[PDB]
Amino acid sequence: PEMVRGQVFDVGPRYTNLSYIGEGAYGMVCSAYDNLNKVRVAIKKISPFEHQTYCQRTLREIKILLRFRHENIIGINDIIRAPTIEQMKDVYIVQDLMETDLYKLLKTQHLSNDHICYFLYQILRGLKYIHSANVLHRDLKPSNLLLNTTCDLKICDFGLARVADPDHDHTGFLTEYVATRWYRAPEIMLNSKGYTKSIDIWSVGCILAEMLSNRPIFPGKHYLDQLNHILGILGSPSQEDLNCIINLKARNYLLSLPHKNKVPWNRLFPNADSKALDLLDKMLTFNPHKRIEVEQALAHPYLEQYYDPSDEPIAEAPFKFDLPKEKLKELIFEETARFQP
Ligand SMILES: Nc1nc(-c2cccc(Br)c2)c2[nH]cnc2n1
Repeated sequence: PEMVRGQVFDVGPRYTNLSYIGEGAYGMVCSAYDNLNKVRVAIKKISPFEHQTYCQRTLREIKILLRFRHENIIGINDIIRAPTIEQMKDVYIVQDLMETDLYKLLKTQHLSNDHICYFLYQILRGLKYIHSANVLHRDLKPSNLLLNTTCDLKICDFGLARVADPDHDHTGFLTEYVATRWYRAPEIMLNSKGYTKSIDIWSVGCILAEMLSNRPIFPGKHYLDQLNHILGILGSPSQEDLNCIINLKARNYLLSLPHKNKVPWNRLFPNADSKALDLLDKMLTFNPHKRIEVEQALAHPYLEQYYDPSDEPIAEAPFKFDLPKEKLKELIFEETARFQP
C-alpha cells in the first residue's frame, strides 16, 4: 500500500499522487488524483474498530451522509475498505476537494458584507434540509464549514448528530456536554440535553458574530467559563425567561448573580449591516423557545437577495427514530457495501 508520513494510506489504484493535507477529527486527510473522474479529491482515513464509541460516531457519519443529498452538505463520493469484514481495519471516505474552511478563512481574511450574507444563506439552506430530516447536527462551528474556490459552502461531519427528541430534552444543572464550547447554547449548562433544533440555531448565531469581527463572540476558557461570557453580553435573563426554567439548581444559580446589562450589538459591531444585527439578536436569544427557527431565519430581510423557498429543498426521507463494537463493525460493513468493488 501507499504510505504517507510513515503510515498506511491504502486507497488503491483508482486514487494516486497523494498529498498530505493534515489531521482531522478522524485522523489523516490527504488529497489524491481520481483516475476515473479525472479530478483531485479529498480522502479521510478512519480507524474506529477497537472502540465502541468510535464505531458509533463512524456509523452516524456514514449513514447520515449517504442518505442526504443537498448542495450545501458535503456528502460522500466513494468509500474504500477491504473486501471482507475480517480484513477490514480502516475505512477511507472520498469527498469533493475544497479550498479551505471557515476557521482558516477567518484567521486571515476580512469578509465583505456580501460574503457574510452569502455564507449565512448557504449555512441556513443546508440546515433547513438537515432539520427537515428530523436531525440535529450538534457540532456546527467554522471548521465544519468547507468552501471551494468559488465560495460554495458545504456543511460537514455528522458524527455527533442525533435524531431530534424535544419531549426528552430536560435534565439537570451542569451535567451536559454537547457541541464545541464556544458554540454551545446557554441551556446546555442549565437544563438541556441538546435534543432540540434550537441547539443548532445558537451555533449559527455564534458563527454569524464571528464572521462580523473575525473573533469568537463567547470565548470561554473552559466548560464552566462559557456561561460567564454569554451572560456578560446578553445581560441578566428576564423573570419570564427564568420562569421557563423549572429546575431549582439552575434557576437559583441565575438568581444568585448580580445584575448584568445587555451590551448592544451595534456597539460590539459598529460596521455591521443593521439587518444582520437584527437577525443575530434573534439567533442569540437566551430562551430557546423564543429563539428563531431555520425557516424564519431564511425569510429575514437580511437574506432577501437570496431567499426562495421553492429552491430551499427538504428531505424526502426523515429519520423517524448498547451495541457492541462487533455489531457496529458489521453495520459499517453493510452500509459501505454499495461501493464495492
Ligand atoms: N481541502 C479539503 N480538506 C478537507 C478536510 C476536512 C477536515 C479536516 C481536514 Br485536515 C481536511 C476536506 N473534506 C472534504 N473535502 C475537503 N477538502
